[PDB]
Amino acid sequence: TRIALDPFVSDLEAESAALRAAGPLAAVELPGGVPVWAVTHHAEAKKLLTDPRLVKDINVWGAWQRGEIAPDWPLIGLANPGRSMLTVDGADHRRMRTLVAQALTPRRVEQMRERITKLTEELLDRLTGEVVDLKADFAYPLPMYVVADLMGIDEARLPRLGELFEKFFSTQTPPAEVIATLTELAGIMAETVAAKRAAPGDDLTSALILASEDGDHLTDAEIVSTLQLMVAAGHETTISLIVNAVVNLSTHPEQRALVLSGEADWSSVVEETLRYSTPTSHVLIRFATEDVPVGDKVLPAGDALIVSYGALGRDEAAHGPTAGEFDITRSTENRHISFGHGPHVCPGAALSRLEAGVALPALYARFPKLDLAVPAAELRNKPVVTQNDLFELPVRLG
Ligand code: HEM
Repeated sequence: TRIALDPFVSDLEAESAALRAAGPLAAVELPGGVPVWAVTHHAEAKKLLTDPRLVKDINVWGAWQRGEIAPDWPLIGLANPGRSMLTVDGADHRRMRTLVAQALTPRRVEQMRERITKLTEELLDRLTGEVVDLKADFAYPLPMYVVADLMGIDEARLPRLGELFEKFFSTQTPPAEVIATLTELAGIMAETVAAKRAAPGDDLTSALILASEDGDHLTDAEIVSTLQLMVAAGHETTISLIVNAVVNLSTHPEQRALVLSGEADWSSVVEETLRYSTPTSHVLIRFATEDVPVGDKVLPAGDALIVSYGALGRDEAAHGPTAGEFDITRSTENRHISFGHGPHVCPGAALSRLEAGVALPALYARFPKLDLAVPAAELRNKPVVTQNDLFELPVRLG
């Protein structure tokens, strides 16, 4: 029995519970009428994520081979981006990933702690009034500035990039605007790369350009695709991580009391938010080169697989009978896999942990009484099916 993912994300908790119930391999419908499989249990996700029969090569997708995927499908930017580390495996994946991954180790991202701290304090300084949209005024700008600095993007481009990524991630973007959004994104990223080719810097775009002389030899198009990937994957997720941590503390007063009183550390808030309420509900997209058994089902060769990180985060087989609860003090035998698992594991994990690990204590140090300004049930997800993304975060600064 297929689960059609709600394009309007009207009850994400209920949909996640249905996906777990239908697992480990659930039949699902992506917005736009595209049928795929979703892995929704922790153990089977880890196996599929390291299974060499589950590849990123879209030429393996039967629906792609048959020409049944429209180029103006709103999800096309997520399902079929340009060639980058995201869309390859094997030796090509190593070549396309190594520079970025090594630039983002925990040791390397510490270099940015000062910039992240200064950005955080500057944003907190500008909060005005008793009630604010903390997403628009804080959680959204911080990771956009951070990834823009990382990648050498001109800060003057960030307002437009924000407008474009809103369309990129929405299920409701009309066909002409799907296409126009991807073309304009390509232009902004190409302009950034062209600028760094002329004057190479410490930013990661410059580093990729230099390595394409000096070893890795990514093509011009692959560098632009990698830049777009880094901005897409690095701002949207980190914003939701900060938003969801504030929501979770505001809906669990004992957990808020623990961390604000020093009985638990902020890292535990971040890690439990990642497990309980990941920024990334689903990851597109993998394809079976051969029939693959999953539980009592067979994933047929040529079919597609998404990984339902949101659903599997609350898998009771992984975390026990309290897996559906937000508990920053929990003991579990299984660490969460909200950054993925295997070769494609998020290279930005340390940077996101640093951003959230700086932003959250700074926020509550400035505003110890900070609370949602509305009952949490009134918060509304944007029509973004792969990301847990809220329209706004009304907050009383207290
Ligand atoms: C903030 C929380 C974040 C979460 C929850 C997250 C989640 C993930 C996950 C689950 C994957 C692997 C998907 C899969 O293979 O199934 C991934 C890949 C990736 N992420 Fe993150 N991410 C976050 C932040 C970031 C940041 C800050 C950056 C960049 C600075 C980034 C860049 C990437 C890239 C480039 C990939 C592709 C890696 C590959 O396929 O080799 N992410 N992310």
